[PDB]
Amino acid sequence: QPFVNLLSKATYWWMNTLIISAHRKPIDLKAIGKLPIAMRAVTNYVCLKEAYEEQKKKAPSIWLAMYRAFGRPILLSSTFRYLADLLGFAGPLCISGIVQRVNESKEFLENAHVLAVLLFLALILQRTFLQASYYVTIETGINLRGALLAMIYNKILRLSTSNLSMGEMTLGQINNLVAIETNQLMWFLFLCPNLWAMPVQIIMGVILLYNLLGSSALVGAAVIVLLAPIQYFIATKLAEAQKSTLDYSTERLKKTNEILKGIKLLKLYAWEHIFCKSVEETRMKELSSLKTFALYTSLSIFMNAAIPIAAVLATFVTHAYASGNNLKPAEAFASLSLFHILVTPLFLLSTVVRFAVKAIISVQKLNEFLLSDEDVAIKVTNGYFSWGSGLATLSNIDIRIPTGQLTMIVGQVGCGKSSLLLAILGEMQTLEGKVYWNSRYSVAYAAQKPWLLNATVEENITFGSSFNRQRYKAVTDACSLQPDIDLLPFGDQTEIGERGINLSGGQRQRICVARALYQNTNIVFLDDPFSALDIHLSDHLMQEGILKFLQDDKRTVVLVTHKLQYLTHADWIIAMKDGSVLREGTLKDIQTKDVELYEHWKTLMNRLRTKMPWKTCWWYLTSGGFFLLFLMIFSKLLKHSVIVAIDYWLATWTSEYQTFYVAGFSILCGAGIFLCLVTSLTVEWMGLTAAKNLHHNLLNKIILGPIRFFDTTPLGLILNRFSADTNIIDQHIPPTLESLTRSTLLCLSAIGMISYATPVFLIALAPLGVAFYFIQKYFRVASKDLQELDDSTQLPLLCHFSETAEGLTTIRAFRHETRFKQRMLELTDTNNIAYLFLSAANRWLEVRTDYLGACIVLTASIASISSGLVGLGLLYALTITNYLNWVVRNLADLEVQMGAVKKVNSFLTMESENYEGTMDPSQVPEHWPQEGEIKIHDLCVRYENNLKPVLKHVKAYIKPGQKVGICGRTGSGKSSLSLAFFRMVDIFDGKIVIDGIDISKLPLHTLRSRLSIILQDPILFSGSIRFNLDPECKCTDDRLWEALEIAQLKNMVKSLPGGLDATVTEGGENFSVGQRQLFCLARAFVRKSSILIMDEATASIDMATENILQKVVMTAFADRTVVTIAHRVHTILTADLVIVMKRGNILEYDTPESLLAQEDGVFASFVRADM
Ligand SMILES: CCOc1cc(CC(=O)N[C@@H](CC(C)C)c2ccccc2N2CCCCC2)ccc1C(=O)O
Ligand SMILES: Nc1ncnc2c1ncn2[C@@H]1O[C@H](COP(=O)(O)OP(=O)(O)OP(=O)(O)O)[C@@H](O)[C@H]1O
Ligand SMILES: Nc1ncnc2c1ncn2[C@@H]1O[C@H](COP(=O)(O)OP(=O)(O)O)[C@@H](O)[C@H]1O
Ligand SMILES: [Mg+2]
Ligand SMILES: [Mg+2]
Repeated sequence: QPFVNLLSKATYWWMNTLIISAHRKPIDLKAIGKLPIAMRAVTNYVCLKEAYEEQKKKAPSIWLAMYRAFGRPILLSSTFRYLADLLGFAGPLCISGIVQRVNESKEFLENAHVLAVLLFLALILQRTFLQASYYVTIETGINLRGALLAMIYNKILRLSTSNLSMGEMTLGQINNLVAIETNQLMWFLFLCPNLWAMPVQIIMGVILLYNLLGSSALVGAAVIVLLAPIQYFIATKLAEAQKSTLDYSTERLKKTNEILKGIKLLKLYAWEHIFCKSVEETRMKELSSLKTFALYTSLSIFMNAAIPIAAVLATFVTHAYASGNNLKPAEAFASLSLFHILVTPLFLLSTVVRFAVKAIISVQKLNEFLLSDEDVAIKVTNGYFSWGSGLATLSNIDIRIPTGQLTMIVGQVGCGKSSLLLAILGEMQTLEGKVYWNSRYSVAYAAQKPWLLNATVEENITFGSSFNRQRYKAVTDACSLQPDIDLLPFGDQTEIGERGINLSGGQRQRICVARALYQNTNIVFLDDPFSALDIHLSDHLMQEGILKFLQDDKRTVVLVTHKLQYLTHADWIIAMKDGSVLREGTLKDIQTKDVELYEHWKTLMNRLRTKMPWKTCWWYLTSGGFFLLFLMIFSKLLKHSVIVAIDYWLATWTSEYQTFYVAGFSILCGAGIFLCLVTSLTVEWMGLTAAKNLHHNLLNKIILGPIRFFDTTPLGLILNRFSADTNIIDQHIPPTLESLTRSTLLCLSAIGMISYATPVFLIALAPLGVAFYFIQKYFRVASKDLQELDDSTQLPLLCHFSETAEGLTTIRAFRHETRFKQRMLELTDTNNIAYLFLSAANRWLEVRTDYLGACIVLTASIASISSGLVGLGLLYALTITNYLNWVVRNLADLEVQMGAVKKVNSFLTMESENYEGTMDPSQVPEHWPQEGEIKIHDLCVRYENNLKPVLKHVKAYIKPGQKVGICGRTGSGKSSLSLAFFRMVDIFDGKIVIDGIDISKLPLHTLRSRLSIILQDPILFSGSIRFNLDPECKCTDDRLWEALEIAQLKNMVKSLPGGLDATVTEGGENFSVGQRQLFCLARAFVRKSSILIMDEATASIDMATENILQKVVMTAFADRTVVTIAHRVHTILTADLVIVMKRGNILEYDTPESLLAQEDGVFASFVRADM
């Protein structure tokens, strides 16, 4: 009975139920059993950590720990591999025996049928052992992958966060370790038994070949063995080319992500075309590298499929012209079978050695990484904290935060404000002075830089807490997100953060503040919650979010803002400057003790089944051009015909049992070499052409789309169309298609030859055909499904790792390390289950196909028994066993990847906007905004069809060169009205007349080129400062410098390294918010347009900076007309005409003095609120 369990485990019957069935119902993690307690990431991690700790006590090297953790399975797998290899070497011997016995006490052992039965049994045993080895090694490799992921995740949680240690590039290295390093180490562990087996297989094969064919065997073995060093050389060249391609791909991906993450600015500036051209240039560089890589892949395939032919040629010619006897058929076919046996190990030994080198470097990298550095609410005495480099960033720190009372700390930009919080949390290094709390309890913390979980908004706000409707609603209302969440595609469940629907900086800050408030933890550390928020939003938030909501819960609050106007509410105040606290006390106490501090603060105030998708497959094939497809298919057909002809020529030559045969064989070998060369070249060329043709139009169409598409569709899918799908099309498909074609042709040729040799074989072909059809049918669905699960469950794993390495401070301030560890384990287990069952399906198919092939070998042999043709048939029967499962697996992979091609193709057909317009090209003036006049008539605007009109028949006219400022409550249509001039939002009724031309009829690019707009949150694109100032590069440097002076950034630019070409980090992160805003103003200036639209430009600007910016703008653009959306009404007091928007209506339209004249005026009330 237990032998039945052993057979079930050897034949992977334990998964037949989930393969034969579960094609009707898709395979889901519910269907797949949870991982056995033995293989869970927890157990593997504890084992590997125990081994590593034993080593560390002995000291530690990761290799010895890995051995002590996963030796026994690897020894078992190597034993299985050796048994499989030895049994497999019984093929050629059996063929030789059968052939010799045919056509005319150990007598029984010589009987032909006995040899046939022995061959069949040996084949089934070899395949069973080989697949058992594969599965044991795969299982051990996946266990190791789980352990390593858990280990590096624990290290990530225990990181240091100092910029000396972590800096900014370290996150990239951490993501690399989680993604590529661990996978490469896992794959080395997958393939390691090859290092044990392949050299021994080569040795045994060459020994048998010598025993069969004297010195000719030595000659052939030398020629063949020359295939290992050549393969290693070509593999090195391929690795170099693929590293270059990877670098160019990462560059292109960063450029694309920048383009489609700030698409609104590009479209408004009409820069989309320039950035797309730059991305296309990077694509051309990537395609040059990819063409080199494809050329070397073609040469690798050529060598793989040719050097064996040259070796056979040398062996047999040397035997013919050296060996006295002729070529007995048995010897010839045994030699051919041995060469077929040795072709795979030699072509793969170079790959396993390269994998071993990559694993050694990966383990060195991991070893390097693991050593990376690591009434009174709170009391600090003689605090002295350092970031790690030994320099005392904070000195003489002594604070006392009252419990249950609001505390605010104030200082200059860069006065040890944000660092003090991290020091309190322990992230900093405590040189001297202990910190004593009421060991620490969880403390809610909203980092200065907002951090967002990729999960939905509801999850981010809740953040692992007991979802309570009342508290959730109260927080969301206090945070002013109730209408903003409704705006997003899903009211309460839309994706957020990287790889989700992008949000404005204000929205991110609001989400983070909501998360901090929602938690029940008593201590709360808020760091610049108002920086991104508008003035109205901040006022609303503090009026009740801080003063009411928190005080209702009697929670200690530590708010870090430079907005002094709210100091009146502070119960305790701490002044920090130059890393030292000026004083700590109440407002009145501080003022009495420090009159100078009060004066400084006042001055600062200044006041069901899915079939194979043939259609997409055919479209991909024809993408290269019908001629290229015809050349590929015809060349492959001719190549395989010539190879079969070589084998048949050998068969006839043996049956003859000489100079006339030598010449024929040599000529056919030459033809085979040439046709292999041609076939490889053509297939790779078709692959390259298809990749280029798809990607070019893909990117062009995506950029040409409409804004709402980016507004709703998550950025994850859009950027996945370029990151993974294009990678698949460029690299994975062409190889898979080539493998499929070659394997199908070889299988068909073998079937044909076997049938020709023994036409009776066709009788047994039918049951074998049916069995193969059923195996193909069931596997091609089970695989597809399991790969779907693997990818869909591997996305969240890397998302979790990335979002953990990001915002360590939040994780360790909430003290939610354990919960995140548990989630990491629960995700890595799921991913490993999916991958493990994918490999189990592969083993299932391989074993069933190997038994099918063993049946084929048995039937072909039995037919042959009842003179060289028998040997030829047996040889091809043996090769069918090798090639059948590869046909099936390549077909499955081709289907899966053509799915990605289909996705890209569907994205290739998308809506757009009528850039052409209708106005006469000659009609437009040379300088259209010459006068700058603006006139409107009953304008009506709606963001999307069937939605509520944002603007309600607003009618307005601006005289040339006038200056008008617009204000109003949030969601009153200010931003939409500003964007109206650019037709970023559809207009139902009314029109906008500028310079006597209705914009509606103008070409979109022409309209959006001659207008200058400054968004609320400034975004600056990576590249040179010149590039940001004018990508078209059509401005003399003098204009750039004049603009920089106008922006007041001339001094900073001069201080820049290159001055005029200083490097700019992605998104303008290099500079400050004020510097970025000034640079955006300069960007607007260079356009030399007469109309400027400032949509809440100075939201993050300070009072003095805002005033100086406004005055310099007015002086510089005195002639030009400007429309400004006022962040604060006080900024637009000196305006020619004032407009206030309320619920999409311009209630007030008159001069600022006239508007202020009205009693209880809305604007007048706003001014009082600001004051
Ligand atoms: C994730 C599973 O991956 C496997 C992993 C294994 C373990 C293994 O010794 N591979 C040998 C192949 C054998 C036939 C020589 C090998 C060696 C060098 C380079 C690639 C490869 N192989 C890479 C995978 C498939 C192509 C040849 C077996 C089989 C598989 C499999 O696909 O089922
Ligand atoms: N994590 C860090 N890595 C490297 N240098 C740091 C780090 N944190 C602080 N510093 C340096 O130590 C000093 C203290 O920073 P401080 O607390 O003043 O930042 P902050 O000005 O409060 O934050 P922000 O300017 O974003 O409001 C600064 O001069 C800063 O450059
Ligand atoms: N992308 C969008 N899709 C649909 N409606 C939008 C979109 N953006 C804004 N709105 C709607 O337009 C109104 C005004 O928004 P907006 O002009 O952006 O802010 P403001 O009120 O500051 O002008 C809001 O009530 C909002 O619901
Ligand atoms: Mg800060
Ligand atoms: Mg707005």
